[PDB]
Amino acid sequence: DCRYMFGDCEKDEDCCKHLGCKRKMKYCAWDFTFT
Repeated sequence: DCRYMFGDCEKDEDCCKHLGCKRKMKYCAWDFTFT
């Protein structure tokens, strides 16, 4: 299943679709895009 916020991620696919992967934190954030 997907990972929600603070869950580990390689790519955004690892995270839920309500989220995005922060490669800086290696965890899913609510977005991946820097904004």
